[PDB]
Amino acid sequence: ATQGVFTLPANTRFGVTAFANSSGTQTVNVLVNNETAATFSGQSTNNAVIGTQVLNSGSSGKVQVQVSVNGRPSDLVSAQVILTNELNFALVGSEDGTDNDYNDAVVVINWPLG
Amino acid sequence: ATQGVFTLPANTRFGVTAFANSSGTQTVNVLVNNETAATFSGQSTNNAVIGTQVLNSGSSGKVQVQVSVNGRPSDLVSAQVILTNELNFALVGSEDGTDNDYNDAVVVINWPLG
Amino acid sequence: ATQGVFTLPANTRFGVTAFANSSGTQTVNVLVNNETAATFSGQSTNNAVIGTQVLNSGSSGKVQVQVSVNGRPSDLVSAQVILTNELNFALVGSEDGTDNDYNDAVVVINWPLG
Amino acid sequence: ATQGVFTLPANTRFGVTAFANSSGTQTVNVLVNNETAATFSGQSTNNAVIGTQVLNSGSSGKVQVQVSVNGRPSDLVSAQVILTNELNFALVGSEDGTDNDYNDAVVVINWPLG
Ligand SMILES: C[C@@H]1O[C@@H](O)[C@@H](O)[C@H](O)[C@@H]1O
Ligand SMILES: C[C@@H]1O[C@@H](O)[C@@H](O)[C@H](O)[C@@H]1O
Ligand SMILES: C[C@@H]1O[C@@H](O)[C@@H](O)[C@H](O)[C@@H]1O
Ligand SMILES: C[C@@H]1O[C@@H](O)[C@@H](O)[C@H](O)[C@@H]1O
Ligand SMILES: [Ca+2]
Ligand SMILES: [Ca+2]
Ligand SMILES: [Ca+2]
Ligand SMILES: [Ca+2]
Ligand SMILES: [Ca+2]
Ligand SMILES: [Ca+2]
Ligand SMILES: [Ca+2]
Ligand SMILES: [Ca+2]
Repeated sequence: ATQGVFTLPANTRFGVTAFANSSGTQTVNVLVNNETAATFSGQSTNNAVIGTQVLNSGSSGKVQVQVSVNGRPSDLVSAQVILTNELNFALVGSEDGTDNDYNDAVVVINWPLG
Repeated sequence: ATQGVFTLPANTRFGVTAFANSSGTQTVNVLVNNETAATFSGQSTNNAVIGTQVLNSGSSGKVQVQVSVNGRPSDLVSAQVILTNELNFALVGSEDGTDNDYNDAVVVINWPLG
Repeated sequence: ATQGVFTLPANTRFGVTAFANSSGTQTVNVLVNNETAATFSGQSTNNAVIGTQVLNSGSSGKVQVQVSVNGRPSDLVSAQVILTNELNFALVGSEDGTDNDYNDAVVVINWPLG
Repeated sequence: ATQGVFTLPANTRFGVTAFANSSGTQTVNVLVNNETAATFSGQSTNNAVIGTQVLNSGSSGKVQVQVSVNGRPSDLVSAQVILTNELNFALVGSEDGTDNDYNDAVVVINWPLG
C-alpha cells in the first residue's frame, strides 16, 4: 500500500518535524500539491531534530513525505491518529538499510496549530 | 481515564519533543519512575519546539507526561501507536482553556532510537 | 477530554461491533445525530460479540458511543486511526469498575464498507 | 514494510474478528508461532463477520494475519494502537483488487480479555 501520503484540511497550517537515527545522511522532502515545499537533511544516531517548519496545506490539502539517503529512496511506513475528534498526527517512519528499525528518518505532522 | 502515562521497555533510550500552540506559557514535565527527568517551558502560537531531549526509561520503564500553565494542570489526551511492529510513538495533546483544540502543548515520544 | 464521539463523513455506511469482557452485563448504545440507532447488551468474560450492525452516519455524521452497566455510565477511552489515507477505525474502550483494564465493553467502528 | 505481523505478550488470550467487504470470497489465516491457528472464510459486501475466535499467543507471542482471495494473497496494511496504556488493538486491512479501499477483509485483534 501507498505510504507517506495524507489528506489534510484545505488551506490549513500544519507543523512538520523530522528526526534522524542512522549512520546515513537523511534527506526528507515534504511535498504539498506535488511541489517540494520543504527539504530537511542531517546525520544523527541520537534523534536529532534535523528540521521543523510550519507549512500551509493549500487548496487540495495533499501532503506527501519522501525520504532518501544519498539518492536512494527509503521504504516508508505511515499512519494518521486522531485524538478527541480534533487533534491530528500524521506519522512516517523510514528504513534505509537492513535492520528494519524504521527510525532512520522519522517525520511527525501535526495539526491544527495556534 | 488516566492519560499521559506510558510503559516503555526497560532501559531504553527514547526521544521526547514538545511543541507549543497557546497564548499561555506551557510547562511540560517528563517523569521517569515518578521522578522528574526533564522540564521544558516556553510560549508560542506557531508550533515552536519548546524542548527536545533524549532520556532513558530506566528499570521500570514508566514514563509520565505532565503539562501545566501557571501551575494549573492541563487536561490531557494520549495514545500510543506502533508501526510495522517496531516503531513506537507515544502522543500527548493538552488543553489549557476553553476552545478544546488540545494542541496547547503537544508532546511526541518516539523509540527506538539509533 | 470528551471521548466516544466521532465525526464521520455524511451519509456514509459504517460498521459498529461491540465486545464484552466483564462480569457485569454491558449495554452499548450507538447514537447517530443524538438519537439511538442501535443497542446491544450482554455479559461475557471471553470477548463475545454482543452485537454488530451496519448504520448510516446521516446528514451530520456525528456518531456517539455510550456504555452503561445497570444504569451506571462507564468511563470511556477512544481514538481514531487511518491507514493508507483511506481505511478508518474509531476505537472505544470502557471501564465499569476499578481494575482499569478498559475492556469491559470494547467498540470498533470501521468505514468505508462495500 | 512487513504488515500484519504483531508481537503480543507471551501466553496471552486475545480475540480475533474478521469482516468482509468484497465480491470475492476471503480466506483469513491467523498464524501463531508460524503455524496456522485459525482460518475464517466467507463473502459479504456488507461488513459481515466471517469469523471470531479466542486464541492463545503462545510461548513466543508472534501472531500473523494472512488474507487470500481467488488464489492470491491480498496486500495488507496494519498498525497497533494502545489506549490508556492498557487496551490494545492490532488492526489489519487488505486489498484484493484495484480500487484500493483496503476493506476487503478487515481483521481486528484485541487484548487483554476478561
Ligand atoms: C547506525 C545504523 O545506520 C543504518 O544502518 C540504519 O539503517 C540502522 O538502523 C542504524 O541506525
Ligand atoms: C491563543 C489561544 O491561547 C489559549 O487560549 C489556547 O487554549 C487556545 O487554544 C489558543 O491557542
Ligand atoms: C471479571 C471482572 O468484571 C469487572 O469487575 C470488570 O471491571 C473487570 O475488568 C473484570 O472483567
Ligand atoms: C465489490 C467490490 O469487490 C472487489 O472488487 C473489492 O476489491 C472492491 O473493493 C469492492 O468491494
Ligand atoms: Ca534502519
Ligand atoms: Ca536506525
Ligand atoms: Ca486550547
Ligand atoms: Ca491552542
Ligand atoms: Ca474493568
Ligand atoms: Ca474486564
Ligand atoms: Ca478492494
Ligand atoms: Ca471492498
